[PDB]
Amino acid sequence: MKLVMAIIKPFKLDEVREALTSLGIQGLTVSEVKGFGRQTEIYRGAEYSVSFLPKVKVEVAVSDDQYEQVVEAIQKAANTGRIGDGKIFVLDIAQAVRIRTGETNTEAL
Amino acid sequence: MKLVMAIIKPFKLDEVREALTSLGIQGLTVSEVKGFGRQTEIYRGAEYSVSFLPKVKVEVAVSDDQYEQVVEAIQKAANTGRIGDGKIFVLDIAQAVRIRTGETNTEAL
Amino acid sequence: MKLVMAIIKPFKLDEVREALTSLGIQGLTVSEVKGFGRQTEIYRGAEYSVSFLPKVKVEVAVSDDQYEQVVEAIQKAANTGRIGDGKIFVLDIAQAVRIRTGETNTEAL
Ligand SMILES: Nc1ncnc2c1ncn2[C@@H]1O[C@H](COP(=O)(O)OP(=O)(O)O)[C@@H](O)[C@H]1O
Ligand SMILES: Nc1ncnc2c1ncn2[C@@H]1O[C@H](COP(=O)(O)OP(=O)(O)O)[C@@H](O)[C@H]1O
Ligand SMILES: Nc1ncnc2c1ncn2[C@@H]1O[C@H](COP(=O)(O)OP(=O)(O)O)[C@@H](O)[C@H]1O
Repeated sequence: MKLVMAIIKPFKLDEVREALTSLGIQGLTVSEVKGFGRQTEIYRGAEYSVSFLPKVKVEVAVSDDQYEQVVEAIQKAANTGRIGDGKIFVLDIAQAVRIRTGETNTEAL
Repeated sequence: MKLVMAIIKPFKLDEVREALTSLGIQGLTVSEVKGFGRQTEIYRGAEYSVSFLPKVKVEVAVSDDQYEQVVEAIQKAANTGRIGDGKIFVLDIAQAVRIRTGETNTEAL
Repeated sequence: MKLVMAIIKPFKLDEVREALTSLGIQGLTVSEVKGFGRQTEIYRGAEYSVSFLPKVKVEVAVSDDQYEQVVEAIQKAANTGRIGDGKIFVLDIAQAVRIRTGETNTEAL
């Protein structure tokens, strides 16, 4: 099992969701985040960040047989070719549980 | 060390916290998230998500000796038996640091 | 590759960003979170959390050659020596992709 974590432009969320649904992946968790990457105001000694780049973090747990296709689908849907498109990170999941049923691992996803 | 990540119904957060406290686990980090799983409006070409399912993400770093009990306690407390109860994912933590002291690994948790 | 996840006091975010920039790390993702660690109101049977400790979660993907220095820089910048300074967790990243280009792994970071 893998956790696919994507940081994308907020306006690409619906396209990414659609691409994942077409793969049979409809369960995902979305977080609002602030990005720093490629305005500040100096107040009482230090530089203070006064503007931020909004991004969306998409997290989806998927099987080892699914993860490569999921990464590909997110990359293709979230791409603009312009700066700030974001990143996809894949991490290993050791164990999973479906809270409603107690089902575990692949059967929980 | 393990990172236990649970996505739960917001109204179950206090019950989950209480269950973890009873185990001697009081340190945890909570994020507000949006869930997609088991309303849209069509505007200028595409389907736009106009409603979301609020969920809470609970993240707690725990020792290898603790994680199984923690997963069990969260599952039991967050369960309703109804759709949308959520998921628990366990991931491996390679290293941990307590910022205040520089303590590492188990002694940081 | 490693994902360095730090939970810090919100007023330390700019100092942490500056320390990371000095290392040549400018890409990071920040989340607003609620902390529980070291007020409640009883309503209709149960204890309800009515106050929360705001924290910031900093997530930065870095190379195996960089991660130790990154952990050190965050710890030093975020430290006050007072309760609540927070935690740093390091997790393994299996794969990474830059959405704009399709670049992978170290070249994506
Ligand atoms: N190494 C990293 N770790 C964590 N988040 C990152 C990293 N690099 C980029 N990000 C996230 O991706 C966003 C885009 O990064 P940026 O360098 O601006 O564009 P690009 O990915 O096209 O080079 C950032 O705003 C940040 O949220
Ligand atoms: N594979 C997954 N990856 C990430 N988050 C998920 C996944 N499946 C479910 N979730 C999260 O759990 C919530 C509940 O999922 P859902 O399928 O609606 O109910 P159930 O878990 O009872 O089948 C979703 O709203 C989403 O936040
Ligand atoms: N085991 C843990 N897992 C996840 N988050 C934690 C853990 N311990 C602490 N935290 C986060 O770090 C914050 C500070 O923890 P606390 O125990 O209050 O102070 P200190 O880290 O100085 O002992 C908490 O509010 C919470 O957000």
